[PDB]
Amino acid sequence: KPFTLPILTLGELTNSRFPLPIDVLYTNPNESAIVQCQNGRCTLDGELQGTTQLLPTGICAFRGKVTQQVQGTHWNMTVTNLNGTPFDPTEDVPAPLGTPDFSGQIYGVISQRNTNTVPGEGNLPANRAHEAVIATYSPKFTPKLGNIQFSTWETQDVSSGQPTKFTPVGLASVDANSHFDQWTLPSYSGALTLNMNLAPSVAPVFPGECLLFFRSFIPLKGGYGNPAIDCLMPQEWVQHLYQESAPSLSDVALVRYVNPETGRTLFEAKLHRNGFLTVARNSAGPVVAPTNGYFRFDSWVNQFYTLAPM
Amino acid sequence: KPFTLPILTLGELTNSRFPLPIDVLYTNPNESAIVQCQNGRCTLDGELQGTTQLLPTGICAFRGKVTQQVQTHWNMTVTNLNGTPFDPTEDVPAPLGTPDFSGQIYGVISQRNTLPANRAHEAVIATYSPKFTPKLGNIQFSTWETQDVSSGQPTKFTPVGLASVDANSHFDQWTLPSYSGALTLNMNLAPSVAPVFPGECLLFFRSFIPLKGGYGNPAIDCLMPQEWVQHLYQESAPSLSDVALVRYVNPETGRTLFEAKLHRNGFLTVARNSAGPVVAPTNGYFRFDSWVNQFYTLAPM
Repeated sequence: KPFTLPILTLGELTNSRFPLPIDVLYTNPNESAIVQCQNGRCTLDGELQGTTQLLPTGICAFRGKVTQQVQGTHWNMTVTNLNGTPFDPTEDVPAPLGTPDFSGQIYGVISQRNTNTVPGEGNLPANRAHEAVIATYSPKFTPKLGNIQFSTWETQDVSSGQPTKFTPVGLASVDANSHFDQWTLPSYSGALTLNMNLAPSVAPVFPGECLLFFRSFIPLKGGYGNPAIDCLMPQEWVQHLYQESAPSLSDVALVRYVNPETGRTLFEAKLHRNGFLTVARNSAGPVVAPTNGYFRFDSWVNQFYTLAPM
Repeated sequence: KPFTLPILTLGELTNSRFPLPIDVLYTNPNESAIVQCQNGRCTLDGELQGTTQLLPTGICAFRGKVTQQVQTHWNMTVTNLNGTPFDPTEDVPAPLGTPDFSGQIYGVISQRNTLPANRAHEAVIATYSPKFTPKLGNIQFSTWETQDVSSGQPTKFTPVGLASVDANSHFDQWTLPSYSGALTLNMNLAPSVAPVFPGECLLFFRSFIPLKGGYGNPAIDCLMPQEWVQHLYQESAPSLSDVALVRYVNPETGRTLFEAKLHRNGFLTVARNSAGPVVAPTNGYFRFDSWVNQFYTLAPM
C-alpha cells in the first residue's frame, strides 16, 4: 500500500501535544534537552507510541472521579482510561493515553455531571464546572497509578464521588515556580520513580540537520510570557498514519513543503520512520512562509540522503 | 476516484459541532424541529458548507479583540480564525467556526497582549443575544470577573460547554443564531436535511456537553464527525449517486450490526422506529459498501 500524508495545509492542522492549531514550523538546532515527547508519537507504518491516542479532545485530557478534597484548594481524582474503562497499570504504556507529556502547570476546566438524578429537578443530574490547575511535576501527579490531584480557586463547589472531566485550555503561567519545560517528562508514577514504556527519543544524526517542529502558542491564565508547544507531527498525521498502516519501504520518506498556489517547493525534509522531521537548517526560529503550504511525499530514501539547505 | 470514509471507530471520532468525543449514535424520529446545523456540513464530494472549517480547535471558537465593557459584559470584534479581518460580504453565514445553535456557550476568554502580559477568565457567550452579531464582526461575552479583561488586546475564546440549560438559557441545538442580529435574515446557509423515504429517520453522532452549573444532561448531535469532514474535503471523490450505502461493522467479529444511507449532502438515515441511543460497540465503524439507486430499501434496525 502506497505511503501518503494528508494534504491539509499548515493552517488546517492541529498540535498533537496540546489542543491548539499549528501556528508555525520551527527549528532550534542548539536545543540541549533530550526530545522525547510522548503525545503525537506514531511510526510511519501506523504504530502509536507513548501515551498517544487518536482524539484531538483526548490530548491532555483526564476522565475519572473526584474522591475527596485534600488538605489553592486541592482535590484528589481517580483517573480512568478516556473511554471510561479502568486504567490497567500493567498495560505497556507510560500512563493513560492522553496524559500530558511535559512539566508545567496545566490550566483548564474541571466539570462534573452527577450519576444520581434528582426527582424534583425533572429526574436530571446536577452539574458544576470550575477552573483548575494540574501541576504535572508534583509528587501527587501519579496517572500511571490511576490518581492525580488538581487545584482550584473555587473553595467548595466540587463534588466527591462524581464523574469528572478535565478540559485543558492552556498553562497557569510560566513563572519559575510553575516549572514549565516542554521537554521534561512528568514522573508518571510519582516522586523518585522511573518512567516506562516510553516512545524513544528523537534526534538528527546526519551533519547539518536539525529537528523540524510544528509549533503552537499556548494560552496563559496569567503572567508574562509567550509559551509554545512543539510537536513532531500534527494530530491529523497521527490519525492518517494509524489508519493507512502503509509499509515503510526505507528509513526515510523524503517530503517537500509546497505552496499549492504556485506549485513551488519551498524546502525539503526527511520524515523518519519513527515519526519526526529533520531539515538542513543552520538557524533557530520560525519558518516564515505562507500557511497554505503542505508536505508532499515524494519518495523513499535512505538515512544518508543529503537535503538541500533550507 | 473511489469514495472512501475514514476507518476510525466510534470511539476514535469527534463531534463537528462542539469539541467533544462522539459518545453514541442516536435517533429521534419524532423531532419537530427543522435540522439545519451549519457546522459539520460537507458534501460527499468534499464541498464544505455553512460555517464549517477543518480544525477541531476552531469549532465554536472566536478570535478577535475586546472593545468596550457595558452594563459584566464585554463587546468583542471578531476576525476570521486565521487572524485576517472578516469580510461580511463573503458568501458564508458568519466567520467559519461560529456556533450554530441557540444557547449560553461557556468557555474561557484568554488574552496575550501586543514578554507580553496575559490573562484568562471563564466566560459565557449568549448566541441568542441581540448583541451576538458575528456576521457583522462583533459578539458579546459575560464573565463572573468584574474588571480584568483588557480592551484592544488579542483575545481567544476556547469553548468548554454550556453555562446552563434552564428555562432562561434558551438552549435549542436546532435553532440557529441570528448571525447579524435581531431583525436580519441568515444567509448562505447549508441546507436543511430530512429523511424522504417512509420509515427512515436521521442518524446522528451524539456527544454529551459539559455544564457550568445547574441541572441537565445536554447533548449536541452532529450529522458527520469532524474527521469525516476532513477526509471528504481532502479526497473530493465524485459522488456516483445520491446515496452511499454504509454498514456499521464490528471489526472484532466482522459482522454488520446495521446499515444506513449516507446522503450526498453529508448526513445519514436509517430505518429505525425508536428514539434514543444505538446500543452498539464503540469499536464499530461505518464501512462504505456501494453507491445505491433511489429505490434501495434499508434493512430495519
